[PDB]
Amino acid sequence: SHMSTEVSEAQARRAVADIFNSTLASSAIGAAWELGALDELRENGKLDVSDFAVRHDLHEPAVVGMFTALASVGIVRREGATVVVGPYFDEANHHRSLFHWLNQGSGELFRRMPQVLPNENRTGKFYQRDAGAISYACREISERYFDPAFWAAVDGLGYTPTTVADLGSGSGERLIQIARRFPGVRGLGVDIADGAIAMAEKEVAAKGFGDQISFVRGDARTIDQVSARGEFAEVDLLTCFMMGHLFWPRENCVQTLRKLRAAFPNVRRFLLGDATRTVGIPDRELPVFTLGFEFGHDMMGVYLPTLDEWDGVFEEGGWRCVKKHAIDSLSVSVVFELE
Amino acid sequence: TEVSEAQARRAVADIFNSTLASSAIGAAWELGALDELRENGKLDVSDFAVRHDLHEPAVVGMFTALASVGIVRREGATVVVGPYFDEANHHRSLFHWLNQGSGELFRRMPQVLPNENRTGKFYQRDAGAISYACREISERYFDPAFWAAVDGLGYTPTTVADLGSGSGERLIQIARRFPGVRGLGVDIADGAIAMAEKEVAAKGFGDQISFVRGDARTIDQVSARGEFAEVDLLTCFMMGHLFWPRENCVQTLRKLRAAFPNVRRFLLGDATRTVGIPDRELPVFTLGFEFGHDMMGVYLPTLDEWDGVFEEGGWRCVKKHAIDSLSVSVVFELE
Ligand SMILES: Nc1ncnc2c1ncn2[C@@H]1O[C@H](CSCC[C@H](N)C(=O)O)[C@@H](O)[C@H]1O
Ligand SMILES: Nc1ncnc2c1ncn2[C@@H]1O[C@H](CSCC[C@H](N)C(=O)O)[C@@H](O)[C@H]1O
Ligand SMILES: C[C@@H](C(=O)C(=O)O)c1ccccc1
Ligand SMILES: C[C@@H](C(=O)C(=O)O)c1ccccc1
Ligand SMILES: O=C(O)[C@H](O)Cc1ccccc1
Ligand SMILES: O=C(O)[C@H](O)Cc1ccccc1
Ligand SMILES: [Ca+2]
Ligand SMILES: [Ca+2]
Ligand SMILES: [Ca+2]
Ligand SMILES: [Ca+2]
Ligand SMILES: [Fe+3]
Ligand SMILES: [Fe+3]
Repeated sequence: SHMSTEVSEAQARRAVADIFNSTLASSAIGAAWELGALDELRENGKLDVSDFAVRHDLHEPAVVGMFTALASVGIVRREGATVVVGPYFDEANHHRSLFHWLNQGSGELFRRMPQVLPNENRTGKFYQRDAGAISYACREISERYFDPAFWAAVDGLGYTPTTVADLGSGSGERLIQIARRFPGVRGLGVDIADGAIAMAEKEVAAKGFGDQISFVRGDARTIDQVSARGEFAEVDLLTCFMMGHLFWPRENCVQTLRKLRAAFPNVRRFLLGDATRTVGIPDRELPVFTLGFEFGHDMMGVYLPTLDEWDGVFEEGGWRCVKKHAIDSLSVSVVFELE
Repeated sequence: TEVSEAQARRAVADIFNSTLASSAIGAAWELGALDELRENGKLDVSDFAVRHDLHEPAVVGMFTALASVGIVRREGATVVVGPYFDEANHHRSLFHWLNQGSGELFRRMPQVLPNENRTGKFYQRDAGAISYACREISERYFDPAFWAAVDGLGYTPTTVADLGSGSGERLIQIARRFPGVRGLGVDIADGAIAMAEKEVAAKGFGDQISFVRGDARTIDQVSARGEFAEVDLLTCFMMGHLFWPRENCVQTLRKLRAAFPNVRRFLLGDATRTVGIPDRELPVFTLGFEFGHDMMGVYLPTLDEWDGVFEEGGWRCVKKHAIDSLSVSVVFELE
């Protein structure tokens, strides 16, 4: 019962006010997550704003602002000095990493819409995002949205692996969680990013897997041109989550898939997981993330393959898709079990 | 408090999408799209992208964000104004302010709230962007009350001073209305001064209107060549809250009094902090203005606070105008 074309002035005032306050609420979701407040509310159901502000050493006027923003749209409810969870808390909290990703992570790009859209401006470094904030968001995105299907695919391997290479390894939590499932297994993360190596080795060292899991720097689209080559022969499980769309355009994907095939010829299973572009979803029925993901990629000039485009690329890439998993529900996201 | 799981999905999806809508409104305003939709009721994105030399897929995204909350509707490459177009287009400059102007502040909420961080230049805003939005906010929301106040001055100014002069447009319009008038702008920012000097010169007012770099809070320290004595009309719009806290405001009001001994009327327009509006009934702007200033550590007075400060500050409020409707905003006529 949504799509009217004609409304009262009163309705339009309220609607436009809501969009405005949604913006502040949106940013506040990610911030309340990162400052601990969404967790207190999840656990205790309620909190005392002054008490919260003191405990965490926060400027209280601004802390009232954050909660009022959440409350302007029903995520929480304010009662005197108390904030309780509101009718929309669970959903918002479930998707809190997506909001963080939108604001804290990608705000700078969406803010500069008017500078970024002009063609004369689109070369070299023409936008900025917060790498550390994205990383922070993508850690929970990976867990909350991709783990079930990732683990489901690991359960369906039909063999117990021995050496697992992970493309776009970032934090290293993927490899680490593998280590624990398959006691003896060794691992080899790969990034095109320097602070991913360090953050990982530190986190690896921090959990007792230093002796096994090592890392490397290299663009995974040209993995043959990476000095770790020699060890790629012993690897019997490849993985690649939240970065496959970078392999594109199509022809560069084909190439990259082919080159990966040769560089890892002992790989039995290759688990590939990513979000895809949607098609034909109606403007007023777009779910969370979809618009953010697609629109931001369109602004960065980065290509986003639809799900069909992935499907029709694997053969030529030198791979066969033997199982496919739908993600709940990070737009249209998928896990492919390739071999 | 009780809703279905599907209502909840939809509402959270709307909040997410609104974020991108909010940002798009300011972009669309800036890039010509809203003006083009006011006139023709429609627009073609291919046509549009081309005319403006913009990356069309990003242009489609922009319009899909606005379509996603009913500001416009899409019919293939044909955008038609939506059910909320008039209201959104009306407040476009407020959305601009929120996102393009003040986006970096609200983005860094996690870094900006911890007291430890609250020293130095702990936040950032886009001066160019903000300035760009305040031009329209000034004209769209304050002008009616502003010109009503000028009509009922009870005299005709000979020399006007404008505090936080910005673009210089207020002084230009004053000169258009009163052709013999001398004009004087104080702004604390070299960039405003330079821009205003430009515009004033370009338009042919270089003789009448001139500018000095200054902090209106300590107006008593601004050299100005003795010209403050000749001023008989004082204007100050959209910066008065920076006089606060209260003891500072009383002081700044006494110093304005003294620096401008021949001012007959002092016209002061600002938005104020509201009280007791229920969370789910906040109108546009109110939350962003208040929340942002709390984040920046800047005091925002209520209207009653303003009313209660004038006497101790050396002035008598003789006329008050309500503004429609930029949160609770007002123009005071002081003497
Ligand atoms: N072409 C490329 N080659 C190697 N690494 C890349 C890359 N493009 C992006 N990356 C890296 O991939 C990571 C994206 S986030 C990775 C999430 C991780 N797979 C997880 O689910 O926990 C970042 O660390 C980024 O630096
Ligand atoms: N202490 C201070 N003294 C003088 N100007 C100040 C100030 N603090 C901020 N400003 C200026 O006040 C302006 C806010 S924008 C308002 C512009 C103008 N009053 C108008 O009606 O359109 C900016 O130009 C800023 O540089
Ligand atoms: C990492 C992020 C992404 O592509 C981006 O931030 O550009 C992403 C990828 C896939 C699913 C969710 C988020
Ligand atoms: C200039 C702006 C403001 O306070 C700010 O940008 O910080 C403002 C003041 C008063 C009414 C509307 C906007
Ligand atoms: O082509 C597809 O639809 C998927 O890429 C993989 C798949 C194919 C056939 C049977 C199962 C999975
Ligand atoms: O105190 C007030 O109410 C206003 O600040 C000024 C005013 C007072 C009386 C008559 C008109 C205006
Ligand atoms: Ca298919
Ligand atoms: Ca000074
Ligand atoms: Ca002087
Ligand atoms: Ca009063
Ligand atoms: Fe991406
Ligand atoms: Fe201000």
